[PDB]
Amino acid sequence: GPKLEDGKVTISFMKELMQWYKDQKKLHRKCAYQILVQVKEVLSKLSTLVETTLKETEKITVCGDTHGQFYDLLNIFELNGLPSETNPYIFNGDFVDRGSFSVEVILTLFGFKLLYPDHFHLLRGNHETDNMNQIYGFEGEVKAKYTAQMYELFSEVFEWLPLAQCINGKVLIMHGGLFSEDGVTLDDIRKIERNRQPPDSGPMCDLLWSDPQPQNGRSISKRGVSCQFGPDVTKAFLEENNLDYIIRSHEVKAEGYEVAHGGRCVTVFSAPNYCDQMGNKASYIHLQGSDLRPQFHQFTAVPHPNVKPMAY
Ligand SMILES: O=C(O)c1nn[nH]c1-c1ccccc1
Ligand SMILES: [Mn+2]
Ligand SMILES: [Mn+2]
Repeated sequence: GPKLEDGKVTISFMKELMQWYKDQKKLHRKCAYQILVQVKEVLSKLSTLVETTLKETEKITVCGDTHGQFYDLLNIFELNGLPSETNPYIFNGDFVDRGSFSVEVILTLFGFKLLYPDHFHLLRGNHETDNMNQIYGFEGEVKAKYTAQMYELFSEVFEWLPLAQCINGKVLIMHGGLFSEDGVTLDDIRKIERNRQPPDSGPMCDLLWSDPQPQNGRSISKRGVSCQFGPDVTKAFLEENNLDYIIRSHEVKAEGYEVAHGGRCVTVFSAPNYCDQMGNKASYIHLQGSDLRPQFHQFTAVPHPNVKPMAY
């Protein structure tokens, strides 16, 4: 079984872990525990807004929702290469729920965050919250594989996940989207005290829950919290904060991505054939320091073991 080397994640352990998980085996509770406490410490020290500089020769890969589709997560790393200092990643929330290999996804992602803390980035989604985990399978999965106490620890680690990432002061990445009120700025995002369950309304809620709409202005959300926001909302926010565009995730898309609001609101979704039912393609994005324009890479689902969606 995979073991830490002097209580630390190594590239060797991560390879063993991914193979262990491919073969439907469980990471020992002590190792899971250690990954969680160590990554909690890493994440707790980060700003709510992660601000990353991408030099002219450097690239980054942005992935959207993964939703416990562990075998598709491995496929991303086979198509795009494993994470490293020279192949950095952002995973933009919704790692868990729906898919029945959520534990394997999230421990794999936290492992890589510990191995490459400055080059492997995790942003919180609305599915990294208690109400979602309780309904949509992650709580059950953690209780089935480990204990109720292990779940409380996951919840507490999720609370320290940052809420957005800004690349070169120009691309802003969040899970959900923009805001239900006008005049919200990067300063406000930086100052969100994020170690909690999201409020019923406010900036923290919007970052996890909001959705673009084609028509101008805002609308009440079909989801019951946050809002739908139009092209004029995006345009104004970006002009006021000196940004080029936003990358969001949150929603399933048939092509794995959507380019909305005149090129200014991009969706990226990385869970192909969502819940073994939707038949959508997935995508990941490349960005370069010399060119911040998104390059999309589409991909289709790979086989996984016979465990149905939402089993837990
Ligand atoms: O479940 C999903 O696909 C999802 N991804 N982001 N938000 C949701 C969601 C949350 C609550 C109810 C329905 C969908
Ligand atoms: Mn979501
Ligand atoms: Mn989602």
